[PDB]
Amino acid sequence: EDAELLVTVRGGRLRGIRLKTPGGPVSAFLGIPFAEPPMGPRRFLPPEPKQPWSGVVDATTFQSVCYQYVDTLYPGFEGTEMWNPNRELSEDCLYLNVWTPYPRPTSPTPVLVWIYGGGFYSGASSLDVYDGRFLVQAERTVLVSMNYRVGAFGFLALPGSREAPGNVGLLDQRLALQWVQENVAAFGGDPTSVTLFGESAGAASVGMHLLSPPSRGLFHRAVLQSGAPNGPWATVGMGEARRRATQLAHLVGCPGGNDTELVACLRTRPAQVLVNHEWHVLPQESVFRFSFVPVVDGDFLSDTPEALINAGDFHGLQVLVGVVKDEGSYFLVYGAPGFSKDNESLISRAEFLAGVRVGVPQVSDLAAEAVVLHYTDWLHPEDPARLREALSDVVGDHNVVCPVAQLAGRLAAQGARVYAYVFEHRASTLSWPLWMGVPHGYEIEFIFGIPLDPSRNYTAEEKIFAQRLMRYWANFARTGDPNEPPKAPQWPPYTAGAQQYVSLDLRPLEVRRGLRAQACAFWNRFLPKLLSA
Amino acid sequence: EDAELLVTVRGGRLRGIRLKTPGGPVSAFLGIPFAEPPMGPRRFLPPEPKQPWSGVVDATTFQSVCYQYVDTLYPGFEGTEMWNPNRELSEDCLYLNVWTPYPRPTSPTPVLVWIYGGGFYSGASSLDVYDGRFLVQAERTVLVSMNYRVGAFGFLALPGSREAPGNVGLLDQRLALQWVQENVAAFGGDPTSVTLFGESAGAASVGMHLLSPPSRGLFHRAVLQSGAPNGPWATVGMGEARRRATQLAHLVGCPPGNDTELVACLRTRPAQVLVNHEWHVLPQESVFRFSFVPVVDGDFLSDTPEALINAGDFHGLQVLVGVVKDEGSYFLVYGAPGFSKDNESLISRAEFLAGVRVGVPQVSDLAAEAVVLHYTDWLHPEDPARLREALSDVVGDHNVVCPVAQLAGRLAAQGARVYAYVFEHRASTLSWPLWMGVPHGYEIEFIFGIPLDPSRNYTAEEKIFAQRLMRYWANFARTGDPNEPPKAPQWPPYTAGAQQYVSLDLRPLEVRRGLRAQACAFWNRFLPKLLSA
Ligand SMILES: *[P@](C)(=O)OC1CCCCC1
Ligand SMILES: *[P@](C)(=O)OC1CCCCC1
Repeated sequence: EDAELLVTVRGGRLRGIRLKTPGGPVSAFLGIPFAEPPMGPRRFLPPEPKQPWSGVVDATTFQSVCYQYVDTLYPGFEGTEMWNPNRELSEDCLYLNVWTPYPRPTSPTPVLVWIYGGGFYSGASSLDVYDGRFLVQAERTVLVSMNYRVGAFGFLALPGSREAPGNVGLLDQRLALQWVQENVAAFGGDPTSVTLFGESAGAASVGMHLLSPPSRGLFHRAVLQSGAPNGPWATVGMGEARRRATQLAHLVGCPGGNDTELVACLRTRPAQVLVNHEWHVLPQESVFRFSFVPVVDGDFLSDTPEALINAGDFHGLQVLVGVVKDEGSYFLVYGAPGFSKDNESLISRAEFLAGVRVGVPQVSDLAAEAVVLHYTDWLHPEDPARLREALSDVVGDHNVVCPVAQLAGRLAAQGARVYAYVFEHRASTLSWPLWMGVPHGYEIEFIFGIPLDPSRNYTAEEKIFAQRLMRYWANFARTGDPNEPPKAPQWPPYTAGAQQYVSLDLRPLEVRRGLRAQACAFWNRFLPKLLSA
Repeated sequence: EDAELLVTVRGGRLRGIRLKTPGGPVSAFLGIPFAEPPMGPRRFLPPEPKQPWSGVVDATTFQSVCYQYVDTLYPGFEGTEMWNPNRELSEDCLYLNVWTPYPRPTSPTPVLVWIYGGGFYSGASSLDVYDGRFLVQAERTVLVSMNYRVGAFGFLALPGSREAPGNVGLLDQRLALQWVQENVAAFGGDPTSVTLFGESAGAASVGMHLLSPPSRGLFHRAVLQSGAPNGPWATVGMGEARRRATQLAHLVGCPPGNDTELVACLRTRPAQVLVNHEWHVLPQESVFRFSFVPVVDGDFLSDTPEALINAGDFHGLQVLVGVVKDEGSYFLVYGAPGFSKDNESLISRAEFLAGVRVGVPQVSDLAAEAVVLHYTDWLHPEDPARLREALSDVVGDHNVVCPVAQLAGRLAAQGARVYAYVFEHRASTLSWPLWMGVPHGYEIEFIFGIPLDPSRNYTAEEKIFAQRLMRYWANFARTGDPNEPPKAPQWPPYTAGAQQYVSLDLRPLEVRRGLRAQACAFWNRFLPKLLSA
């Protein structure tokens, strides 16, 4: 036996594997059960802690992907397939992964915990782009990632009911974090130095743990990549959550009490059957909108993320936030008229106006007119190229940039130390068209150091870039400050006034002001006032 | 006696006076009565044609100025005194003036008709800045200017009543235009080539004559200087007009039941006491708002000016329209918090926000916040300089630039040939502070060729500038095209798409696009929608 690959956690005995990396060996414990399988009667229920086991559990490979919709928009296309499940689909999916240096650290080392994105309807910790072996070897930290239930299985909610209270996917995340607190020391990790980081729904998830007191004690620092809990897609109201749940039940033939009977009938439905009707419960044709997301019910979230952010005391907290250069482009091909990866998507004025109602769904005609006014260049109101970028800006600002900027601003103003970035490098291996620029989710591979993989064909500069980004992230994990303890350009904190952030690209850091200040003033300050009247 | 200074019009015989000009003599006949004195029982009533007289009317000096408020903000200050009455006040004020070449033309010459501005509460044809002697000598045209009733005497309205129907000041102008048709040929003028031109309220008057069929056949071309009939200050609702008329009666000790009794009591009051209470009938503290203005009652204007503009077929119309570089600055010192001509007026954001409610009166809080959104640089939200210029822009865009832009765009799109300018020269003699830039109304002196007066201290290049401006204006009056017909840079027509206009200053013509297109999209396209819901 190899003693380095043997670890005892509270649950019992584990056996891991020795992974080869370009920089040396790392220990990996993949597919550690942290909850009882949420199958049968446990579907829609909060996760129960994994009961003790005798003997040795082989934590030697990634476990199943939580059942989810599989993207079919561009079959065979690398840009899309990379996000699809690389393991079999199963409701038995509550497992987490631990990467640690080989040999195991003798002194407590900082812990990085990854929460994948996927719009709360998809994603998995097993995706190649989330391979934590490179971070751990390069920066000498411990990395943890977990699976959490998505779609209806994770976020279907009939609020008030105990058979499906909602937010159980977030509770999956919380249980994993508690597991880290109790067990990461056995791998040489420091439970007093834990940094959460996520992207898309993962970033929104990270933010919700910040705003929920039982979660807040389980970590110390946070990184939010291209996402925020206060995004117009990240949460849903109780009434709308209930409406979507009953609509899904109705679509699959469903049909104690009313809620108990309805969930009981839902539990008899095959997992794939639920998935097949998932998208049909959205109130209108839209982009960047997901059926089953965290619900604001007074429990996990005592109030809306907006209210909690504005009323929060964030002294003693360091956060790292940021966006990619083109947050809106990716989702445009999923329904905006005239958009495709296969053409330049040079849309008309009429397609632009129609795209606005899709990109900004469920708002008044007045609100839509306000969007058009702000994003129209009235000296060139019908230029196809400008209209394409404008709609990208609309979707990107509305869903990502301005929610992130709002969070960054309020957190900084209320005690937190904040660092902000804009990721502006377009990967040489990117398979999406040029007009999409740097799309959402494409900074991740550099943060995880994927270009260091010899099997892949990134440039030497990109490998340098990846190493620099891993350094920033790890420095922040260790000290709450991405800067290194000296002749390089510095990363100034983000404040509500100066609004300074840095550009992340092959070039050295460049300090800039304002996260689309003019645009986000519309979304964060004016538009809410308009929606109230 | 000189036969050139003797003219017989329909009402009888006139005696004129020879005037001196640096380029030779001109003939002038000042203080020609065109209406019966609107005094006593004729106050508030439409003008009646001047009854024929025996003997010779002395037309060698300007007649009385119509009763009006006299500005006392900066006593002795040239910047304000130049606009104050320079003859005695009287209700017996309905006289007009004709300037002709000396000797009187023996063939039909194009006629220019000036309508003074003054916000409908002030102004006079006798002001030095409106001296027509230079235009008429240099460009060999016949210039006519008339006095019209202002304030309550011109525009007090009890809609539906015959004792005070409103818009009689506009009817004064129309009667003068009818007088021109019947008599201008006796001076050598061509009644088939009459060009209306005015500034501020004068421009708004010109626009209203454009939109009123009985006035439309009295002239052929129009020039609108820094004003439009669709400006938020240029017209008033029937209900609000009645309220203001009623409030004035109360303030001067008149009964409010009958409209008849109310007006009869008003007629007993000296002219000065009506003037003394004029400003106090405004609904709130404000800037660029005037108590008694034209009323939309279905008679003179059968609909709102904007509605008439949108429904109109304007083929066969040529209009010359334009603005000064800083339309907002002048008014700011008349009640906007923190503003004065004697200091730099570097206001705080608190004063800016307060100034917005003053500059955009009688709108909902939501409308106000929308203004604040658009005119705030959210990277520099509290910069005193930027805030001063921003509020100037608010007042200027809202009251002048955007109403003019809307007028220009709709006319051009519906058949009219439009020429647009922005006047960007600050006179060397300007007594207003430098921060005010090129204020409203200070292009007039250049158009009237006042710099050619040797006794004034304009530069040599300013004289040449004045001469070029007079040529543009006279070219337009003659041909409907300001362009010299020409290797010099051409002045292109304004269109709704290209939105081309020229800059007027010491430098040659420069063609630019957009009359503040971004800002005016807010005022003209979005804000009306917001007020509706
Ligand atoms: P988000 C709204 O979940 O979408 C992106 C998240 C990162 C991975 C690509 C999709
Ligand atoms: P208008 C809006 O009546 O303003 C006048 C103020 C005096 C100078 C001419 C324009």
